[PDB]
Amino acid sequence: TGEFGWVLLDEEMTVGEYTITRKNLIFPDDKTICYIYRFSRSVSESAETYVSLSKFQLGYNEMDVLRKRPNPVSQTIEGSFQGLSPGKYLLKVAYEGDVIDEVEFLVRSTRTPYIEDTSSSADDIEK
Ligand code: NA
Ligand code: NA
Repeated sequence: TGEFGWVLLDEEMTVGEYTITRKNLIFPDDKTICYIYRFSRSVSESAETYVSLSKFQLGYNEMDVLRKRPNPVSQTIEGSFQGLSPGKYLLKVAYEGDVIDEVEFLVRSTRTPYIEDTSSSADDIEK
């Protein structure tokens, strides 16, 4: 299994700067969300690699896909998302035709914290 890592950037990069995790990802809407993906196997710079991002509405809907060129030494791809609207997102990684990994994250308006155990999309703060 591969690994996702993240760093938040103020508009106003090295592998060690990223925080490696795929759980409880909650990002603000005023920082650029930068990710790295480290493949569990070795990869070729010429192999067809894509990411897609989907936004949750009535279930996830694909926003678009983007061709990525792997770094074959670090075995990574990297990207970033500027200006996503608040919501729930699904990032998928495809290699040579197959989806090989995916991860969810939330984007929230910078106003009132998200309580991990009690928050829901249908409460006064999130809605
Ligand atoms: Na749908
Ligand atoms: Na982008």
